[PDB]
Amino acid sequence: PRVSDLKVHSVFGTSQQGSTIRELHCPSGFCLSDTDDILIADTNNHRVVVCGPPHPWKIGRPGTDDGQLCFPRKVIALRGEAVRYVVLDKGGDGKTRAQIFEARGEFVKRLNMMALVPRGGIEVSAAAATPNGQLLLVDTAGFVYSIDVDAPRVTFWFDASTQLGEASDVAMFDNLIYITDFKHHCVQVYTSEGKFIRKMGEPSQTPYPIGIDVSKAGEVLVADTHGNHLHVVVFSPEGQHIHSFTHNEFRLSRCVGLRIAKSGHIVTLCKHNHTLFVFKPL
Ligand SMILES: [Mg+2]
Ligand SMILES: [Mg+2]
Ligand SMILES: [Mg+2]
Repeated sequence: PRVSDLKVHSVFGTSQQGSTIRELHCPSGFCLSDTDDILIADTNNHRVVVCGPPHPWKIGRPGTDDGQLCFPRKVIALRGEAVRYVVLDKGGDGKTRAQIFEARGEFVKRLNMMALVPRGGIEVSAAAATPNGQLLLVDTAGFVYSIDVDAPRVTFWFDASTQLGEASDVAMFDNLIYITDFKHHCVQVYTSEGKFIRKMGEPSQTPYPIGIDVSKAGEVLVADTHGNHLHVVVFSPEGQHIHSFTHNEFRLSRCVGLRIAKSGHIVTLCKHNHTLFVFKPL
């Protein structure tokens, strides 16, 4: 039986940069919500866009005071009693800032933690939500953190730098943390105690990976645009290559992230053409 290519289902954006409520400008991250809504860190509009409703809406006003956003890069939905959103952006000191917003966009608090003001600085290369509602971060030093935003507290952290060249995305499923390695063309897999388990993929299968997610059955999906077409490569939970899907309808480059929706639709963000793309289930 034949297997289909990737096919576009829906979009947010116009394939060109803009400042209007239907457009993005150099967007740098996104997340799924508990509904069909998708939130986008719309970097050069200094806002988070919420798409999904007939009329999109936005979180934040531009700036560096509490509740304002400045070059937001990542947005993470934390599952719990109610959904809350972490936004990572640039603070007034030019360094990483983390803020918490509630489900309808109101500012809650700035996340102030020792882990966010280290001497060495913190540049976040990947962020996701853990299954239990924690914020999962990977930094450019190779440190991996799981953060309870309420205490706030680092509940666990470890050093991935022996194996990890450069993180581009991260996902957690069960007790395992999967990090796409943009430098080594593979996925690095760890336990939450920091034990390295295995790598998945290789240059011939997962070149320059930019996104990862894990399906409800534990299959690992890894996205790249090497050669200027989106590819989604599927691995079994043990790392066996299953199938590589290609998007042939049009060219894409400089994509960021990957998420599987509950319905199976596949989501990535194209920074190059300022557009979020949703594809039919694989
Ligand atoms: Mg304009
Ligand atoms: Mg225009
Ligand atoms: Mg992902």
